[PDB]
Amino acid sequence: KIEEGKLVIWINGDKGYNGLAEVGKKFEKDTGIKVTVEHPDKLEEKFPQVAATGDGPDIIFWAHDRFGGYAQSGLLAEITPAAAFQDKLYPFTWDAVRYNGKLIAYPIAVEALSLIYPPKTWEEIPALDKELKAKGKSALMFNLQEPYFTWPLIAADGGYAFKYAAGKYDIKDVGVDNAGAKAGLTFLVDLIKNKHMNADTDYSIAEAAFNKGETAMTINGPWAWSNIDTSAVNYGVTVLPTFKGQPSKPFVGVLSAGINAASPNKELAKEFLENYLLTDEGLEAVNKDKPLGAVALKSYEEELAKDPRIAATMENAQKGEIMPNIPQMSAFWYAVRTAVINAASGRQTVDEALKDAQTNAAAAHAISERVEKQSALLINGTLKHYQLQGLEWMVSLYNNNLNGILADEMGLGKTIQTIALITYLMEHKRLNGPYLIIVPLSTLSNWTYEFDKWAPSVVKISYKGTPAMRRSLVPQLRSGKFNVLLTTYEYIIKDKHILAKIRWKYMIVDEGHRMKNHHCKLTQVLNTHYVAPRRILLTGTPLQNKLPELWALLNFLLPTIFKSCSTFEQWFNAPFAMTGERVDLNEEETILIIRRLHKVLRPFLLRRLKKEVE
Ligand SMILES: O=C(Nc1ccnc(Cl)c1)Nc1ccnc(C#Cc2cccc(C(=O)O)c2)c1
Repeated sequence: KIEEGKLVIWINGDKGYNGLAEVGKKFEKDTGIKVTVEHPDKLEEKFPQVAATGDGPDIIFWAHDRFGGYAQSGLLAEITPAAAFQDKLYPFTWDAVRYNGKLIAYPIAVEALSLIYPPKTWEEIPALDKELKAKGKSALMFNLQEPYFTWPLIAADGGYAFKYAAGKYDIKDVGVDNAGAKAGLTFLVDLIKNKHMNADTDYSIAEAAFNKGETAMTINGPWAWSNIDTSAVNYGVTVLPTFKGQPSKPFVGVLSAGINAASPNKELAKEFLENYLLTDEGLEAVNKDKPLGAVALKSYEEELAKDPRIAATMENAQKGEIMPNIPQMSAFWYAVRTAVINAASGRQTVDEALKDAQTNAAAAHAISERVEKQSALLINGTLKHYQLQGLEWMVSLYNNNLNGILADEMGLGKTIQTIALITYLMEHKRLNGPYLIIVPLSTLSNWTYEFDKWAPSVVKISYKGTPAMRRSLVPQLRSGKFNVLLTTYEYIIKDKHILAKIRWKYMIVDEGHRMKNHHCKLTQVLNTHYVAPRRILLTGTPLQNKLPELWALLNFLLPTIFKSCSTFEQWFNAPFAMTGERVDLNEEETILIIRRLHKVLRPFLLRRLKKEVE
C-alpha cells in the first residue's frame, strides 16, 4: 500500500538519484522520518496505475507536461506554498505546474534548446555558409527529421501549437497555418534548396558533424554537452537567433516534484520539498550527482548563471514557451513531423504541408488509442474485424470527449458493438459508473438477453413493469450496485422524478431502424432533466438530407449549445436577424445548410454497409 510516517520518492535513472538520497538522509538525520529514493523502469507509466489504486510513491519527479494527465485524473495533490516561498522561484515555472488554476507540483529544473558554436539573426546565416563552404565545412547542421528542433523558427514570427487562454489551452485554436508559421517554415526550406542545409540530416549526422569539426553551429540541448565535452571541441552555448526582430521560441521542459493525493504524508512532503530540497544546498546536492542545468530557484540559478551555458539554457527558456500539459500534443507533433519533412523534401509546398498539419492537429479524434483485442469481460463470442474497428472508434469518442452516432446497417451487431464498449470501459478504464441504455420495446428483451450471453459480469437493471414493480427497483438504483440500466423511452419521460436523479456516465439511445416523433419528446426531457456527459446514438439510417432531422440529431449530440434556441429557423437566421426581420429559409439556403452540417458531423458518425463487410 502507502506507508505513513515515511516518504517514498520516484525519480528517473538519468537524474541525480544518489544525490537526492543524501538530502533524504539529512532529512531523516534531523527529523527521524525515513526517506526512500527509487528509480523504477517506466515510472511515468507505472505511476497512473498504482496511484489509481491508492498505492505507489508519496512524491514523483518528472517533466510538468506528463503531470497534466495525472492532474486531470486527480492523482496529484494541490500543493499549498505560501506567497513568500512562491517568490523564491521564477513565476513562469509555476505556470508550468498550474492545472485548472491549481499548483499541482513544485518546479525543480528547466531545459530548452540552445545555439551551440555569433549570428544574432537567422537572416545573417545564408552569408555565413558561403564562407564556411569555401574552407571545406558548413555553418549549421541540426536534426531536421524531428519537429522539436525545427519548431523554434516556425514559432518565432507568429507560430504556436495551442492558444493559451485564461487558465487553459484551446485545442481548437491551433497556429500551424498563420503568417508567422509560414514565414518561418519558408525560411527553413529556402536554406535547403540553396544547398546550405541537407533535408536528409538526422540526429546521428548532425551530432557526428559538430563533433568531427565538420560544422560551425548546431542546435541541441544539455544532453548533448556530455558527448561534445568528450570530443574536445572548443564549443560555446548561447541564445537562439532572432527571426524578423522577434526571438526564437523553443519548448520549455520543467522537471517537477508532484505529491500523490493517496499519500497520508502530504504535510511531510511539503516540509521536505520546501525546506530541504528547494534550497541552494538541497539543489546543489542533486546537481553534484547529475547536473540540473537551469533551476527554478532564483538564488541557486544566479550562482549557476556564472557558467554561460546555464545562463543560455535559461535565456532561451524565458524567451520561449512552456510545453503544453495536454494529450492533444501527440497529434500536433505527428502533424508537424510530416509537415516539415514534406515541405523541405519538396513533396509539398509550405502553404500545402502546413494546411494539412493545421487540419490534423485540430482534428476531433486527436487522442489515439489502439484496440488490438476485445475486453476480457466480453466472452461467448469473438468480435469481428469491423466490430473491433467500431469499438476503437467508440473508445476514441470517449477519449476525445465526443458524442457520436453508430449508423451501421441493421444486423451488423451494433448491440454487440455497444456491449463491447461498456466491457472495455470497465476492463481498461475505471468506468463502472451508471450506464443508461434507451432501447425500443421490441428489442428490449434481445438487449437483456445479448448482455447475458456476451457479458454476464455486467449487473443490469431492467426498468420495466407495473407502477409497483418499478417502485420495487428504486432501492437497488439508490445503492448504485448495478452497472447498466435498460429501459424504454416512456419510462424516461414518465419516471423522470426517479431516473433523472442519477449521474449517468455514458448514455445510449438506440432508435432501431428509423427515428420517430417520440424520440424528440425523449430528448426534450433528457436535455432539461438528465445529467449525462457522454452520449451515443444507434441508428439504422444514414445521415439524412433533411434539415428538421439534422436539427434533432444536433440537439441530441450538443444538448448545451441549443438551450435558448428552440427551432432551426431561429438558429440559422441568427446572422440575418439584426433588423428584426422574420423570414424562413428557402430551397437553396437550406441545401447549403444541409451540406455544411454533413461536413461538420462527418467525424461523429460511423456507418458500414453489409455489401462492404462479410
Ligand atoms: O436525429 C436522429 N437521428 C438521425 C439519423 C440519421 N440522420 C439524421 Cl439527420 C438524424 N435521432 C434522434 C434521436 C433522439 N432524439 C432526437 C432529437 C431531438 C430533439 C431535441 C430537441 C428539440 C427537437 C426539435 O425538433 O425542435 C428535437 C433525434
